[PDB]
Amino acid sequence: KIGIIGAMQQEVAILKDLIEDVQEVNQAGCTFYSGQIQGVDVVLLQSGIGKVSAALGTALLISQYAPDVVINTGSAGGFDASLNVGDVVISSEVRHHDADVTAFGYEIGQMAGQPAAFKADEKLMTVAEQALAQLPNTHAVRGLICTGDAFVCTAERQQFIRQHFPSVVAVEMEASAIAQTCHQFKVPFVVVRAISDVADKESPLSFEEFLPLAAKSSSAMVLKMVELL
Amino acid sequence: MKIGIIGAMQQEVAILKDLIEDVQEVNQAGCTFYSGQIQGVDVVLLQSGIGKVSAALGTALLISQYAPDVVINTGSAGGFDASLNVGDVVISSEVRHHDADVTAFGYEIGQMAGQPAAFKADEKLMTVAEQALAQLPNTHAVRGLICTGDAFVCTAERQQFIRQHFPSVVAVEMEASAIAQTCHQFKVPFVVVRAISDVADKESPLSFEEFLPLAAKSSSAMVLKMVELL
Ligand SMILES: CCCCSC[C@H]1CN(Cc2c[nH]c3c(N)ncnc23)C[C@@H]1O
Ligand SMILES: CCCCSC[C@H]1CN(Cc2c[nH]c3c(N)ncnc23)C[C@@H]1O
Repeated sequence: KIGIIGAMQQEVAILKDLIEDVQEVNQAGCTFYSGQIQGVDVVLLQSGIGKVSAALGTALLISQYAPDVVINTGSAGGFDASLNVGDVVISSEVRHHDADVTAFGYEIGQMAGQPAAFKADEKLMTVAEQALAQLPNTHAVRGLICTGDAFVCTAERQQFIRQHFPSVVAVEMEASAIAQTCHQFKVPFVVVRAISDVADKESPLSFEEFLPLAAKSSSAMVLKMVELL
Repeated sequence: MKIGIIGAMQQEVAILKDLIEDVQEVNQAGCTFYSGQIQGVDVVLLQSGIGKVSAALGTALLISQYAPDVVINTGSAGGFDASLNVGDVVISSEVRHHDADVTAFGYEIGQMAGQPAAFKADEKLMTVAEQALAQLPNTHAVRGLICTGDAFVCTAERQQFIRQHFPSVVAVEMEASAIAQTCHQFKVPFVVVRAISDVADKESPLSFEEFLPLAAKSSSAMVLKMVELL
């Protein structure tokens, strides 16, 4: 069973209308779509936006459907210099960019009672790298993904994040909530999203224009990965 | 009739835990659920763990699996209102994310996309708290806005940021908005009833360390009465 999570309707629509014998179960503002994608047991969660919605949705997902693995799909704000819109970002690890409990010796981005970072599953990162070889013309970057309850689009916020997380390749608003929840459940996860913007003055309109591409690019990556297990 | 009670830390849940009769304990997802009774009232006490993600996850589990009728958030807090000293009680009229920012998309500061700007506490629960306070002379209380973020607040800069965007903040902590938002999504009534352990400045780490026991005692007495009245 493959657990698949996206925040927005737009991020989950391409996978939703590809599963067969769909059983739509919407509860607590989440929608769960369960069935089969070419013979593989899936469950697509539409979580809604942000860290709290994602955690709540992921908690309901794992406790009631017990997937074997979790894949986080959708858009992202690019930080890596090589990323253009449509490009894929794969998580090596996930951090809260907006967690700060340093007053008690925790390193920046580390939440009390948690690891500094949540590490993507080694198999799943391997499986995403194989899926990438199936899409010859898509460029991809593997690295740190940072999440916060903010849409990043100002010089000053971008600068804050680059400072504390030099290695960030990309930014979004649900991944660390998904990862932390998976960590606490001991479920393997990977994040595989695509770039809609580069987190600056222009990202609102770039996101506007390029979310469809981002969801196409991301959903193609996930469609592959599904088969590869 | 069933009361959900949520604290983040062991220290914050210990007092109420020792009062549950015929306790049954579950250890799921790094959460722990204490179900049973306190003076005849069916309750379920959750120790969520710290921060917004833990709080949300725990609350989702709590509601989906135990269907409580109301939720009460208990524990410590950082005081922002000037009339507040350590051990004083804070009761939410509403809860907001002080660290949410989607203003790029037409939302007001602290409002998450797809969410209300603020999560309003249940009127009946506010009332019950007010009556519970009427029992505890010599505890000063303040009803008002509670702000949540994934940060312990202890610099003048954070404090300024927060007062500038949420002028009416009475208090600050790290779980309430996560609980309030998941309650909203589940359509379950909530109230935050916490007590002050610090004043969110340079001194708050040691202050917190020193007065977390007091705030737990202060907050726990409030919730005990409320259980009684419910
Ligand atoms: C009016 C609708 C509100 C849109 S809020 C942004 C969406 C898109 N998701 C990823 C995402 C792309 N670009 C980003 C950026 N610059 N910062 C942070 N996250 C992102 C996260 C969140 O689910
Ligand atoms: C020792 C482990 C790490 C402790 S992190 C602080 C705890 C206490 N809770 C309430 C809390 C009191 N004072 C506060 C302040 N100044 N800022 C924000 N939250 C608070 C929130 C969080 O669960």
